[PDB]
Amino acid sequence: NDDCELCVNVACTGCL
Repeated sequence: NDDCELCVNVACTGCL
């Protein structure tokens, strides 16, 4: 989705 729910955590910090 457009909420950075596809990262390596839950803060849009460290997304692949």
